[PDB]
Amino acid sequence: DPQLLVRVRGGQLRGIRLKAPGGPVSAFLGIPFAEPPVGSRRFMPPEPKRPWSGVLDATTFQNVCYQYVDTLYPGFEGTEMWNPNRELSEDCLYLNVWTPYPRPASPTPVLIWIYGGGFYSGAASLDVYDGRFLAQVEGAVLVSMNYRVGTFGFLALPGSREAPGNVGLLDQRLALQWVQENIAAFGGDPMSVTLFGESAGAASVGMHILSLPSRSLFHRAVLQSGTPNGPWATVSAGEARRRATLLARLVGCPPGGAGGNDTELIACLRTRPAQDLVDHEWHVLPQESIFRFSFVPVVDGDFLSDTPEALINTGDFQDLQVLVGVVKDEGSYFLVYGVPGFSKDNESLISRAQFLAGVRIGVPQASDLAAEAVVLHYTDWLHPEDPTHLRDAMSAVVGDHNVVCPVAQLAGRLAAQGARVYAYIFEHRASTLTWPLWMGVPHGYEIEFIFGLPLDPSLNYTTEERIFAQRLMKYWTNFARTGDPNDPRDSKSPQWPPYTTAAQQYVSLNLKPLEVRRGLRAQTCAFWNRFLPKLLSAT
Amino acid sequence: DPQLLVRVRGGQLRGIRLKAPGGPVSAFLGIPFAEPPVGSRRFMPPEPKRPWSGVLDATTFQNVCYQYVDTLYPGFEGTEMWNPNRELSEDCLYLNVWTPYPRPASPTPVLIWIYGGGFYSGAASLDVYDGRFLAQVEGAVLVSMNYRVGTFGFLALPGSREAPGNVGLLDQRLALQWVQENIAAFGGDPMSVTLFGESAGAASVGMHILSLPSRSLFHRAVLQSGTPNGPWATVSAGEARRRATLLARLVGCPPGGAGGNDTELIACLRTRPAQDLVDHEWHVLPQESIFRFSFVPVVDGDFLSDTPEALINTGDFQDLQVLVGVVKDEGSYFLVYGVPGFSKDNESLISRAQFLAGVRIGVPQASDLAAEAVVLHYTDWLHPEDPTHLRDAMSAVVGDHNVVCPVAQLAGRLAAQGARVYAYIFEHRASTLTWPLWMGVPHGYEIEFIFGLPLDPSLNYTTEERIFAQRLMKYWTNFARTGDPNDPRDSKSPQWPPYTTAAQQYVSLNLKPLEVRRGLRAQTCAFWNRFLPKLLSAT
Repeated sequence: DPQLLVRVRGGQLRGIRLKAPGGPVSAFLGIPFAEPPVGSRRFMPPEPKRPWSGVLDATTFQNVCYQYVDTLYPGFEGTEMWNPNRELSEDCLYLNVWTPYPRPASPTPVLIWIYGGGFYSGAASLDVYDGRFLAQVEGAVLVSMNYRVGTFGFLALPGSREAPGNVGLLDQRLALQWVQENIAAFGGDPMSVTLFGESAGAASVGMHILSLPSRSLFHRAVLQSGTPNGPWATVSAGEARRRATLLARLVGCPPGGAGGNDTELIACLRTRPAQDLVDHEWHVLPQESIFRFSFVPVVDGDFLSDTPEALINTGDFQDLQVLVGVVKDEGSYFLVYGVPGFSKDNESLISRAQFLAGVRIGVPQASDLAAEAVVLHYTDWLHPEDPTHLRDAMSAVVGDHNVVCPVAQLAGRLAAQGARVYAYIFEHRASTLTWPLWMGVPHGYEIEFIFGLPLDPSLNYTTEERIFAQRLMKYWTNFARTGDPNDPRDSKSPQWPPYTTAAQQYVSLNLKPLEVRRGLRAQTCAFWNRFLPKLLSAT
Repeated sequence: DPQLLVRVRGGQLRGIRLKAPGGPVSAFLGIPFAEPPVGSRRFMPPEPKRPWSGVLDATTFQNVCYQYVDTLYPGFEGTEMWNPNRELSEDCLYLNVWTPYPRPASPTPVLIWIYGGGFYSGAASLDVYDGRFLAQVEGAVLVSMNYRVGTFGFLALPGSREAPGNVGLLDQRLALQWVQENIAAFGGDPMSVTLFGESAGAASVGMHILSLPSRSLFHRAVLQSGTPNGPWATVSAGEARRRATLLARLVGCPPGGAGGNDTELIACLRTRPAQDLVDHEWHVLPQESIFRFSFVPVVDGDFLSDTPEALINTGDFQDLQVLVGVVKDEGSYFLVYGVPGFSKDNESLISRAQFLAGVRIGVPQASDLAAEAVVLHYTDWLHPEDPTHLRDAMSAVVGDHNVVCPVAQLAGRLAAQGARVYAYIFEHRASTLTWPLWMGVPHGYEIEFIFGLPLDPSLNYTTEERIFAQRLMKYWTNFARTGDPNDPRDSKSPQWPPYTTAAQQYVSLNLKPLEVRRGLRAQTCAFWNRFLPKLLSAT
């Protein structure tokens, strides 16, 4: 079947024909995009996959990059669903392609997805990132690649030749240059590349916009629940180094009282079993905390010429179309992972003292005064001990601090600089959600919908959820083709207005039709984005 | 008429028979309570009036103490009504008495009123402090004295024998000891003395509670729109001195490059025409500001053993009944006096920059960071330039900072220490009010009502206002006799609950019946009373 047989710039491939509810889909899973970054390649910028003979099989999902695996709640769908579903391996630089069966007629727009997992975990192989529905139904050419997370992706000794950092991003950039020079053959338009990701994938998409060289490889961008500018998606060189060598040292690299040879250091590191590194991953953070990750993009003054803050602050984004948004309760999920009093198993009605402590875990960089400021802001002084309030407060400190305000800081900075921005607030809690009611709509629970999982009848969502999904898919693909999530020409009732400095408009993405709103946590985010920082830089 | 003829501990007096709408009233205006504090007596603690021969005439209002007179809006009722209505003079230590005609049967409870005017102005002679209605109607024995304001009342060189400070308070204490030993003769009960005042009079009442010796002279207390503990009702010794000598120096005291003789300094000051002092009164403040006064009670470690803060913080008020309250917009009035953009003549829709400046005038002690904090708190980040919002914000910064939060800090501190406290929010704007609508219910516009001015038909309020007034008078006199503003035994519908740490209950004093509420600006006041201070003590 020529539908499943495609010649790529480096060789032939054989896809597989998948069956989505509305029909058939072509799927080319496992395409090498680079030479496995193993052995003496570990910590190195990726290299273009060499051309192969014969017909490369591409009927299946490849190995997940090497990464920590979540224990915490073993056998629990809520956590497991995020875990690797393929074998772990340093040989994981592959991407996927879904195209409607049969290949489109003309150059369809492409949706390149970037998975997220703190920069330390994640995989395109995942169920919720099943690009079949968006290709099947909205007739889109969808691509999802794997990029090195953890030490392998980001361990860096800034200035070094052999562990220079951000290589997990270069992985994604490489997948992008491949989509450029080969998506054509799948019926995709190399001229309408729309990047889109969640958590650190969103953060990533952000970095592509902030990085010159990534510019020519995409035209539109979506950033769900995450940005390049907050407190957790980048570290300085100094800290990077501090965590590289510290990690090395715990692994015996270098052995003895040796030193001053970054090369020997990396050479040594390059011999340790992958799992040895993952084993010490979490011991290099400088404080007890949540929503903070050990190995993530570093401000090298290369891939990022300066901090994302400085960049979105003075960049020229005068033409960029960008969709951005957030969910009802970003912070909830993270509380179970480390804030005394919280669990998925009870209502986590915490004490005040617990909440006071939470604030220091959740805002680890905060001095005392700054912590005080945060407590002032989130305490309800008519009921400073209501456990239920405290509980939700904790979730807000975390969610606002890491996701919401940073989103809003980016939305506004973008708009003010030229961007056409759109914003939203996912508020629908999936019926199927396995987390406790108290977490409401946790970080990452919009994905099922954007990808169109409710369209699968076996999966069993509600018809509303299904319709909902379709609506969501429609907005995305529409922003994808046009650069406006809006019903074509067809001005079908509710409209989605561009987020603007002055009006500050965003929409409620939920079961009830679009419902425009103004100001994304405006006060709260003024707290965080405007004042808090000066407090911190004083203390 | 023996009704109008009374023998006092120091001589005979002849009252005059006044006619209130509901009947006749005995009125003994002008009773010397002390030896005129003139000449070598200036700046000195008051002395008990010597006994006189014959029949002291007391049919009229005496001279207002020496004080600045408000220009600003000449001929304008709103300001004029506060101005002296008698001749100015250092010889002004007299008090007044109103008793129902004819003298009560049995020992009626007494309401001693303390006028307020920044500690720099004011007089019992004023129209709104007409005690005839409260005596006539509620059959109360009412007393209102004059106390030295300004330099004469408070100029102090702490530690000095001749200008030791707080003498304006000693004036009031002296009036109190007189009520003690003579109110009896007017049918008043020396056993049910209820002090009650507004602005600095409230602040004063506060100081009596905080001062041991004032204790035995009163049993209940009311504090309207003012407390002893805020930012403006007390100064330290050091500042007192700094403003005494600076004032002296501007007046040529001492002349030349002389010095180190406080006595010579005061001696010299004692020769300057009263108006020479008033002339430089306003030049000793340390910063540009509003709701800040030059000469006011000083923390000498005598009349006040320590700051009012420390005192209400550790005092034993376990038995004290205290009514406390505030008006809708305390801060409004003060804005016209010095905050660029405000006037009584336009809507004062200020700019943002104006508001930013306002904040520094209105919170003169604030460092930059602290100012930032205040701006953060009062800015509406969805509309940071809406003039109308800015406008009202300014009024709130001032009103909350100086009156409301301090009231709330006192209410709570009192309650927590044993006091039985009651609280309220006057929200009715008199129909007659001559200030612009934008000031809503300005500092001091409850007085007309408590005193019962609407009962006078000529004055022409509304019947509701009249009824309202009666209600208000009822609460006061009731708190006065019982120590509970509540309808006797007669549980007549809405009840007024004690303000409590835990429930934080207060009531809406307005046209519609009592309406209990919880938390007096709880967040906002947490800002001011809890956090702001630590910010300031850091900066």
